[PDB]
Amino acid sequence: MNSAALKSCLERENALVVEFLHALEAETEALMDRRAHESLQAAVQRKETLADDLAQLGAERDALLSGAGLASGPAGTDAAAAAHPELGPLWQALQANAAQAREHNQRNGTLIAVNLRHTQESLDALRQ
Amino acid sequence: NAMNSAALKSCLERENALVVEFLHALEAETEALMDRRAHESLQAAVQRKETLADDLAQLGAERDALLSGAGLASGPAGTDAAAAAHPELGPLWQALQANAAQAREHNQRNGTLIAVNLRHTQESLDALRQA
Repeated sequence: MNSAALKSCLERENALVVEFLHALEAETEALMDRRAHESLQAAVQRKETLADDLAQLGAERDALLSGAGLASGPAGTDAAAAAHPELGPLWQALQANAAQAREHNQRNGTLIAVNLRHTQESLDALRQ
Repeated sequence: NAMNSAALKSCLERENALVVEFLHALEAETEALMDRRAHESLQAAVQRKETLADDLAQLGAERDALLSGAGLASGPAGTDAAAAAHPELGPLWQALQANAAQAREHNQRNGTLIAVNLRHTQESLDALRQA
């Protein structure tokens, strides 16, 4: 219980503050970490570009269908596949892939909300 | 008019390849939405701060126990007196106060960033509630 004791105490207190500063640096890093956000943005942007490209190809298919005197959309394409059954497998795969895409897409649209709510609750628990 | 079977095959191939690229983009979207690396890092930082803050506050009792025994005031006042009387503690005490002030400011900044991220999260939720 002297001046060396007081020096020991200060040293250790300072050691904890410095460690706390490094913990703070880590907290700031996590708060500023936008990797997940950029990944999401990049995937959403791909999705938009591809969605536009598919609508264009959808119009192309309908133009060919209409050109041949057939109905547009799935019904017309069903009739094209009956008349040209060599196209059946491709039409069936497109349909199956589109249904999986729609399901997966609707699931991600919900999952965005889940993600936002996970984040909101984790952050709101730090509030006090 | 007659169906151009070749033209239709071509169109259906390109569509199906785009849908497939779209399934890949969807997988990337799910992966991004499931990425909690920042969340986990935050939690660990916060738990670390808590233990350190707790140890620090308790270690204040040792300082006050020493100041009280030497008949000095507690807290910063007594420690100023002690650093004056034992100058070899000056740099250490100055550093500790400066480091601590720095920590308080940084802690406040991080509290603000939490508020910023929470604002952005609510706005993002408000956006889905619309669309």
